[PDB]
Amino acid sequence: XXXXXXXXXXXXXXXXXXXXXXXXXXXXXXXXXXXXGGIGGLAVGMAGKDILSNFFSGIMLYFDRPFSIGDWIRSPDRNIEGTVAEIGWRITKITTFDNRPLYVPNSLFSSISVENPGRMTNRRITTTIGLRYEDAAKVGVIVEAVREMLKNHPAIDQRQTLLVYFNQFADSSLNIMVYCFTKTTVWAEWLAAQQDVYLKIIDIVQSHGADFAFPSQTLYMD
Amino acid sequence: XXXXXXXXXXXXXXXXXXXXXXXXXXXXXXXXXXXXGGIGGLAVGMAGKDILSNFFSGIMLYFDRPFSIGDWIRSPDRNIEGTVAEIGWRITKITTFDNRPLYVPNSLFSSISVENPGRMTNRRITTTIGLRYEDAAKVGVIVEAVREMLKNHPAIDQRQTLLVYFNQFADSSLNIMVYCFTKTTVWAEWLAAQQDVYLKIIDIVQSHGADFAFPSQTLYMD
Amino acid sequence: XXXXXXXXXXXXXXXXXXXXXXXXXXXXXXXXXXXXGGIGGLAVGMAGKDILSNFFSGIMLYFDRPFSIGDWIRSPDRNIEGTVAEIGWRITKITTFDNRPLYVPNSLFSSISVENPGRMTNRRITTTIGLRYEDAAKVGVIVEAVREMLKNHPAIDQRQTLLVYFNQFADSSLNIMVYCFTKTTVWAEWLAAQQDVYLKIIDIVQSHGADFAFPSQTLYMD
Amino acid sequence: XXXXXXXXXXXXXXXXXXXXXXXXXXXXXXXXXXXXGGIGGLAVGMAGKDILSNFFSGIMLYFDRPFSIGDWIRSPDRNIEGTVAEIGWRITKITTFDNRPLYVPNSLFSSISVENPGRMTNRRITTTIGLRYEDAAKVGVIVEAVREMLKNHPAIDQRQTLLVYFNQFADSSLNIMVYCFTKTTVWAEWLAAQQDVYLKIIDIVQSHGADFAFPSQTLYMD
Amino acid sequence: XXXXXXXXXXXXXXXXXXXXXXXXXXXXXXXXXXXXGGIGGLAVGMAGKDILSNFFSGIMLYFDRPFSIGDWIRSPDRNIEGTVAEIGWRITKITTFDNRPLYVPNSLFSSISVENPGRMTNRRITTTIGLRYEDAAKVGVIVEAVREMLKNHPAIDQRQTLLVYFNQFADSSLNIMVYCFTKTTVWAEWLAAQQDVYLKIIDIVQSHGADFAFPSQTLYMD
Amino acid sequence: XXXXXXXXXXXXXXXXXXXXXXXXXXXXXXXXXXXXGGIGGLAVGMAGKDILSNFFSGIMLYFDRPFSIGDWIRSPDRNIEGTVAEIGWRITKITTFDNRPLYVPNSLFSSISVENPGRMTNRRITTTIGLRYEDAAKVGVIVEAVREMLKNHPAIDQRQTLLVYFNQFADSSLNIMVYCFTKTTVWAEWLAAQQDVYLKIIDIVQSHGADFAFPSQTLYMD
Amino acid sequence: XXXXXXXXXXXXXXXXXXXXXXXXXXXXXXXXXXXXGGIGGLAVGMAGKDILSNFFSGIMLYFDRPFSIGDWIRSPDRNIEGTVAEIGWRITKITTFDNRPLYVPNSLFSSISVENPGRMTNRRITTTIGLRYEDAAKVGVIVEAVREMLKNHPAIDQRQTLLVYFNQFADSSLNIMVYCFTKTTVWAEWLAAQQDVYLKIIDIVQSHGADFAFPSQTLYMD
Repeated sequence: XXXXXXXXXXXXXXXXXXXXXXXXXXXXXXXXXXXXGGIGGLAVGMAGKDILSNFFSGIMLYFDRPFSIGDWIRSPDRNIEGTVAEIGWRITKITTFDNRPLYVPNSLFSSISVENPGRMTNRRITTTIGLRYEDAAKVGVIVEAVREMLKNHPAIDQRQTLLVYFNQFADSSLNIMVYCFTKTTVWAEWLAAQQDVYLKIIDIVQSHGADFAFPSQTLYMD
Repeated sequence: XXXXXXXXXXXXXXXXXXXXXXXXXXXXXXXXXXXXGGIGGLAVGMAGKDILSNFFSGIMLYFDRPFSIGDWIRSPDRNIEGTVAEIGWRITKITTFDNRPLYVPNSLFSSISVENPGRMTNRRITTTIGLRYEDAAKVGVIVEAVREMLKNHPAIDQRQTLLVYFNQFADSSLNIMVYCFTKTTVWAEWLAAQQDVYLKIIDIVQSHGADFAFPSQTLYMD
Repeated sequence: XXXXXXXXXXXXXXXXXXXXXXXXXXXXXXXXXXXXGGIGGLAVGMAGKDILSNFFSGIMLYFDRPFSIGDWIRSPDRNIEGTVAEIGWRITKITTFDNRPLYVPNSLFSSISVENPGRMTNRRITTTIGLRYEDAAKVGVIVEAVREMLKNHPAIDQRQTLLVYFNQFADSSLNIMVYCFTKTTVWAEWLAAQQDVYLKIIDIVQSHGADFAFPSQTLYMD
Repeated sequence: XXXXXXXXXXXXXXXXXXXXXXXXXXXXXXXXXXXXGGIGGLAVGMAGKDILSNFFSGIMLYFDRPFSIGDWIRSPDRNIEGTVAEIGWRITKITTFDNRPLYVPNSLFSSISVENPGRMTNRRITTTIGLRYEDAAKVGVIVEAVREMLKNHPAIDQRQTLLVYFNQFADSSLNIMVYCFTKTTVWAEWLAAQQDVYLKIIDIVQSHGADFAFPSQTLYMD
Repeated sequence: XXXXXXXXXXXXXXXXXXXXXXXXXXXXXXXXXXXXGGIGGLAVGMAGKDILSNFFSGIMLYFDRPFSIGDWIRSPDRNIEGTVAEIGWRITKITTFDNRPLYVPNSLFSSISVENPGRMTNRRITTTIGLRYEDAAKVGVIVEAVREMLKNHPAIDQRQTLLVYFNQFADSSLNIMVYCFTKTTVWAEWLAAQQDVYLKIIDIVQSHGADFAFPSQTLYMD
Repeated sequence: XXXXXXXXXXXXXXXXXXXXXXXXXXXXXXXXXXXXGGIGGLAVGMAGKDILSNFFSGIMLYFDRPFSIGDWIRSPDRNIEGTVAEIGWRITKITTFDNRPLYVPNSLFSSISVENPGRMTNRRITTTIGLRYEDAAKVGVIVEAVREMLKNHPAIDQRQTLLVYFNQFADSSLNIMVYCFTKTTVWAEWLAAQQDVYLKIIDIVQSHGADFAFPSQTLYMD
Repeated sequence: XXXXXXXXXXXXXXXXXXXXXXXXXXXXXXXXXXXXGGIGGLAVGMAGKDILSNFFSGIMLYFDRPFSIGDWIRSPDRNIEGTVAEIGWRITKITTFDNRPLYVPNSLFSSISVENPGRMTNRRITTTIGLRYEDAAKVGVIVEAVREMLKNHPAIDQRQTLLVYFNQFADSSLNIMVYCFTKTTVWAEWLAAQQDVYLKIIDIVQSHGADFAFPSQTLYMD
């Protein structure tokens, strides 16, 4: 319906301008004589930029070796996190940790940070010990005992950092940090370490007679 | 009204400049003699870029096979999630899970991650068991019993990961994870598994005599 | 005032450079002799890009048929949601559900997902049943009764999905999902179905003697 | 101080390269002989793009008529909301509802959704009735009475939608919607309608003996 | 160290390709004979775009008069809010309301909304009266008394809007709006008006015997 | 491995097309005869744009003087906040208030707002006095006493604004503002003023017998 | 399947237009005779921009020295934070503090702020002392004692700032700041200082007999 409107308006204006009035002079204006092939050729290479970008980065990642097949990857700027299964010239395929596929233009990789935890040395452990303002006295001996517990712990890479320190206050909690690594990289082993650690911690706290700290409040009634 | 203003100002300036004063010299400045067809031709191919991009990516997805018809898709960077019903040269049509249609320029796909859970191997299960700080003693035996329960569970792909581990503390809760897959991909079967699982879990907890953990607080009165 | 500054500085520098000193040589530098028409012509087609984009997409949506007049539309990437009332070559007009007008450049549509619920097959129903941790025992029989209730329900498209399953825990609630469609698309009919459904649900729960679940907490006093 | 550094380094390198050593050959490299006028002319039309865009869209909105003077406008993608007071070729002026002025490049409008509630037909009313889980029994009769109240209400456009339906559960509340329009567009009249409506509603609820619902919780003590 | 690597690899490949093997043919490839001045000249005008944009918009704001010196400005899209102290060709200087300076490229202004409250007519007043669900009966007489109080108030521009209406429910509160302007623009006068207003309001409420509404909740114990 | 695939596919197609079939005609297509130096030269000046932008803005900030060495700077659009230590042609170096270094492309500055609190006149003070709804009566005398306290305060620039006014209600609090400047700019002096001020305020409140306001709530039990 | 559609439609239209009708005239339109090599050559240098950008910035960071190997880095605009292990011409490699690798295009660095805490002078300490409104009297003597404690503290760089001042009120807390540096940069030493500090603080508070402040509320019952 609307192209009828466009064509009818153009046909109306032209036929009226050339029947009511009629052109004494002659204009040489050809809608189709314009040889300017050049325009579409020009337009070819511009139009296809994502694909062109993909082949370049595919080549480079075929030479540059950020990651390899079967390596756990993550990105900190995009939700791109799994294991490589394949490369392509333009895009790769990842199995997510949902055992699901992920198809990805590689041109993305050119301007984005990239991480390979499957290349890493070790895994990390951190926690925060919510302790009560009541328990302020015993903090140093708790921490020190705690540091010793980790230092006598086998699964740790003692040559990596080991930090046990009351770093900050908080709302109704006195938060001691933890920062320890494992000389393993096996997820399950790391978690077993984490578990036994937390348990030994709790043993230590409750052995010192102090207690952890929920959120807390102070009320005035009426 | 305003084109009257523009045209009147131009006509005023010109007619005044050419009647009050009048040009002794002669300037050859033609508003219409400029042959530069070239400009509009140039402008053609630039103006139509989204459409041009759509045809290219349509061709490529006709060759490249990220997804196929009738496959559940999702994206992690856009709310694009349903089942394909059709392809076009430029855009496709998805039925959402609202049984609603979705029309989409394919040029988008060129620079965006893509997922095909309908191609996947399996489905996933995870949970977090909110346990009370009181219940710290029984955690290992609970977990181990729990691990055994899953390992004796039929619907699981035991060859896929099976992680039951106290991964973190929290506000008033001791959170044990769960990470288990199903050798099925049928949504309803997966959910039935999930249901029976949760029930067996609860049985296990309350059989151990411990209890789950709501949010909790500690109050000081006046 | 400030053009006085610009012109005065230029006039000062020039008149001083040509009166204190005066140019022995002769430079042929003409501020106006530059024939380069080419620049403004070039600038014409570039300057007007939004309008140019609008006409193209207007043509395509006149050929491509994402939506039609009088169809409820929504977008998931922009707050664009109403019923079409009109097309234009460049922009359309929507009545929002406020019975208000909305004027829109069509060039937008080229690079944006689009939805036509007024083309859909059916409408959807979902809910989440907040149940108490106390009520863990009766969950399966509740669900099953509930599934039967829907299956014996007339207004449902039983050939579409029907999922009743305890999908997740939560803070102080055991959340059973619901996922059911209606073979209607009439908003009001859909809502009447929804209403009667919720009522039958509540009847079922309270007939089983269990109860729903508010948010809950656990307090320790002093 | 720093241009002394730049010029001194260049002068040092050159004078040393041409006094310690001295050029046997002769290079014809002129810092100023480059006739390439072309560069600045090129740069003219590119540099001024926002202004160029403003004039185009000013013309089009002088032809295209999204809005008119004295019309309440809003945008859903930008905080642009008031009444037009003026047009310009490039920008317009809005009085906000703070009785404050707003000056705006019109080029913005080319690629942005636009709304004219001052062109609308009617105004809207919606609410959500927080009812208690206790009150589940009386919901249908409440709703139906409520629907009748609106239907017997004069200021309503009964030919527009009238939806009164229990659409969703919530945290400690059973939320019934409302969706009704007014055949007026006068803000104050609309509000008077809204007020009397809410009052009649409350009368209806408390006449049925049920009650509304605050947020609520369930506590376990120690 | 690394340029040694680059240069050494290039020198190694070349010297090996021209000593182990040696070129029978002769290639005329000159790293420096390329006359293409054109490239750097081209690059000049492109490189300096922000500065070029600043001069243009500086000229226009020297002609276009969005704001003037000493005028309070704000933007709704950027945290740009103070009083002008100066103009420049490219950038201006604002004193913030911290009595601090702010230096700003003017090119920004070309594509951004702009506001001049220092040009305004009047200032605004709004509030929301949190009333209890208990107090539903007295709402109309309260509002009406309240409307009268404002109407008999001197500092108001009664010819501007005056809206006192129960616009919405809320969590544990019945929220009546306020919308009134002052025929002044002096900040301090406006605030004195606001203060005395709020006081008269409170007098009115507590004179009617009703009361305001905090957040509230409803508890079920165990 | 994959370049073997690319090269092998090309070699396979070509050798098969030229051995199974063989070209009767002769095509003059040279992969290397293309003289188009022009492409890489073109590409030079485009590729290096960030660096080019940095030198320009470095020159301008060497002429334009937004900031100087040793001046506290901040930006409202980026977390760029410290003291200048150095300029470069392309980038500068800031010491943050962590006594840490910050290296920055200057091209950024071209299109970003900029602030120099180290150039300012004075520092600012503001607060909000949470008062209880009970205390509504005494507000004016409190404020007035408070205004007098500041007016008799030495360290204030009384010629700058001094606003003490009940500006808004809130959840369980009646919030009076404060807006006062110091004729100093020394951080520590400003803070000492702030401290003594707050103390005098508290003295004033508790001398009037009223009290501040925490968050508050209203409970209904069962 | 779909290329069959495209090719079949084109073949159908052409063969029908040239068999049903047949071209009396002769058009010289060659799909392959277009010599315009120029297009792909043009497209080469444009397509590869990320890589080109990487080499430039690699060179510059090889000359410009923001950071060096083994230096802790962070960015305030991206989650880019670890220790350098390597440089490349285009990208570098960071070990995160997870002992994980990070591969990064250097072109990013050109337009982004950068920080080198491993180059810093010192580390920082800050805290906020939540004190009760009850404790308003003792604030100055507490602060002053506290200032003295730090001033007599060895590990501090007393020549750097030392600020102890009641800077703000808050919800149920009177918040005194802390701002002190350490003449060390060793993480663990800094934390040991922090720990002993916090302890001395607590000693000071509880020695003054006042107490810290949790969140607090004020309740009205029914």
